[PDB]
Amino acid sequence: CLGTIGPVTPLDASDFALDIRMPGVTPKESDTYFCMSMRLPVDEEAFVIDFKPRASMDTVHHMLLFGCNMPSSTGSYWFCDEGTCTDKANILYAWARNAPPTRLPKGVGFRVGGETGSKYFVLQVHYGDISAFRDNHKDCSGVSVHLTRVPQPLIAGMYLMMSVDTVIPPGEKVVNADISCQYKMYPMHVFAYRVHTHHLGKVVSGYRVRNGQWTLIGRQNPQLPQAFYPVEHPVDVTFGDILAARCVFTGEEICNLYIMYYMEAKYALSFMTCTKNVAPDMFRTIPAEANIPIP
Ligand SMILES: [Cu+2]
Ligand SMILES: [Cu+2]
Ligand SMILES: [Cu+2]
Ligand SMILES: [Cu+2]
Repeated sequence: CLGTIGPVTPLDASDFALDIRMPGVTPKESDTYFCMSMRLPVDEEAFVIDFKPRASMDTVHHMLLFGCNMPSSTGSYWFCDEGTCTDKANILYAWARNAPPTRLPKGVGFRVGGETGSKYFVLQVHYGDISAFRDNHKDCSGVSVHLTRVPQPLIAGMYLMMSVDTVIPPGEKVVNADISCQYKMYPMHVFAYRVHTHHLGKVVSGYRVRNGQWTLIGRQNPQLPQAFYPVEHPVDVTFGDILAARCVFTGEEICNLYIMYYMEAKYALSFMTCTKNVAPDMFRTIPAEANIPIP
């Protein structure tokens, strides 16, 4: 794993690869999350245009890569339940064993560095079940990243919808957490999504609503591989639209929908969020499919 090629590998006059890999780490308990950081080598703005997972296709179940400015630690590596970043950890990439890859569409890149872009990458690697006879070989799992200083026409970002707090009342088998915001920027084109709960989430769905008509962004059971699922055909969201989501919870709290989009570079923002339910009555009209469980 260790056996080396430099952290930075120039590719042509304006592109370089960044190899982001665990520094020969040895998981000891099943189910461990290890984190590392890597500063961008350039101070000027640059664009992330591709990723390649380099996962121990023995023990690694999951990887996440975040962009942020303040990694939770300055150590060679650390344990993620002490944090990923102290500031907002902007998710850029997810990999899970046996999930579909989700690729950056051509002409799309995440904008990093420069004035307002992320200064660091933070890698999180989830090691699952190990054995107690493991020879303490080292693991250097991670991700290789393709960066260019060539301006991309389309800039990728994340629209994070979060529920802020419903409670699961006593005597409840089903609870809906609803989230909705108006959209008032230049168009975004949603091309992947990821859902996240901890309370036994049943199904999480996100929609664009335009003139009262709902268009599915994506729906998934939150209990399975939390990578990014591709949107069958990218959904454009424009000024006047409402983003809406419903998390369906069972008795026997947090619901996040991460919506990965691109925007025209001239008009792009790298992140947006909704933590409100501005149009709660609209949910009376929500498609029935939003309440159908995904076992
Ligand atoms: Cu995992
Ligand atoms: Cu969580
Ligand atoms: Cu709960
Ligand atoms: Cu089709």
